[PDB]
Amino acid sequence: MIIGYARVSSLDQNLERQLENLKTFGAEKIFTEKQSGKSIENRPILQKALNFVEMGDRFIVESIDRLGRNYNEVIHIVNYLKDKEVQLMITSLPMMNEVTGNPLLDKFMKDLIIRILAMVSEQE
Amino acid sequence: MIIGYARVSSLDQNLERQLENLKTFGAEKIFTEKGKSIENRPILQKALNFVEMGDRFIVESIDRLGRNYNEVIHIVNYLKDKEVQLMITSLPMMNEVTGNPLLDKFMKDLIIRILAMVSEQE
Amino acid sequence: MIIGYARVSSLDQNLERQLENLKTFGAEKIFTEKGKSIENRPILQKALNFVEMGDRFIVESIDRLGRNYNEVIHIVNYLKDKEVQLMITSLPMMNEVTGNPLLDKFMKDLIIRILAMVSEQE
Amino acid sequence: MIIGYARVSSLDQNLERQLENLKTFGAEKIFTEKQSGKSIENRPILQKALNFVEMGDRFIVESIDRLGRNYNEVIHIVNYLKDKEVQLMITSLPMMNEVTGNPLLDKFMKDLIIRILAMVSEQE
Repeated sequence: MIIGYARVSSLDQNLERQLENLKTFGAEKIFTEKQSGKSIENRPILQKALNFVEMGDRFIVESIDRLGRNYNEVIHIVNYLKDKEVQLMITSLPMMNEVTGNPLLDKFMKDLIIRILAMVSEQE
Repeated sequence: MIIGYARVSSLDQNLERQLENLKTFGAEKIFTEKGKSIENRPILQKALNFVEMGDRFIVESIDRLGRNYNEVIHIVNYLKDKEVQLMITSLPMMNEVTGNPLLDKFMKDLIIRILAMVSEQE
Repeated sequence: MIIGYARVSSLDQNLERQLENLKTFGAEKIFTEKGKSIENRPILQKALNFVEMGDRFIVESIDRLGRNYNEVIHIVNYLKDKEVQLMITSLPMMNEVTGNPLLDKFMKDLIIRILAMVSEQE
Repeated sequence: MIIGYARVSSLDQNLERQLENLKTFGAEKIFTEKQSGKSIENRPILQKALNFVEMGDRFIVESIDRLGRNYNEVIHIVNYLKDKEVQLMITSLPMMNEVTGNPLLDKFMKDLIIRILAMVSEQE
């Protein structure tokens, strides 16, 4: 199935938009959490979302920065979903998971994209 | 329209495939030439003067277009200024990898520049 | 010689640090200005006309130089054509990351272009 | 200590140069192997080198392509040495492991560099 994860530091942030995007992109359930993306230890809801998703499911977020603002922890999460065979989609990067007969590059794209964004998120 | 470009420095290369891959994606014309520089490649210059706004310049791979990081970037810049959409047959969909127009441009620049440094050091 | 550049669009920013970080690395002069475009930034233009071959144009970060992917790349191109070594105080050693002159150039282009797309979308 | 690994498909390749570079860069022992970099399963010498190196040691190669021509297997090896706390150096990229007060980027550099090169090696 399709699980989404939404995070905002404050309520003044457009949380409705985020939830609508996740829904629009097929979110069945959305684990919503009001917390900073600096660390995962203080984000039990994320731990629930990651534990709930299972082989075959889809885990969606609007952006990497929503998943976290910690390069190390973010990359750790991206590999967790791979190993668990859960597909990570980013609604702002809808075609990132699309196939183009070059498994090498495609995989290499994600690795680059995700690592760039995971860093950016942390530096900000 | 759609325009292609092919190159083979020597006498022993599968030039037929190169011409057939361009035709596959819809190459209407092909400026075939027989990549260390552009000064000694007029067939390329002709292919660049032909293409105008709205057209699509295509190669099989960036190494065909040239084996010089400096020159290969200068030409991709040329095609852009001229509003000619560059496409690689071996790397289709390079335009929109994610959907975000911001990263699409960035990656396009990135992959091209990877391919260019490879084309040179080889 | 060594030349710096600083910018602050508004009235509430730690402009002192920005001027002190440039001085730290050896900024002899600083063209301070008060980044959505360059047409409305002459102090930058003056900093670019001053720098000549052999000089070193420095900023604190690429976002200072401008918040436009298109324009930020055009200026780094300008500095290169003019043989002016661009350096970022917050990212020193960006020049030689590995030692291989081939990757150094590639990465330089890469990090800059990452920083540029960030400076814009922010 | 400093262990090096040298590989060549054929003897017509300048193996002496490779060995001299490894030595010059401090190679104490050099596991030399005459084999393709397409796979590791058919490279028992590499398996010996990787098993021999231990926490604190250094594992050096002239280039990534020497380590392999398989993006997946290469990345698998780079993480193996990390987890084992063995420092991977590339004599053609001597300053790649150098420190520059930006642990974020530095790590992000390697991830990019290594992933670029690992791909290039495979595609060639």
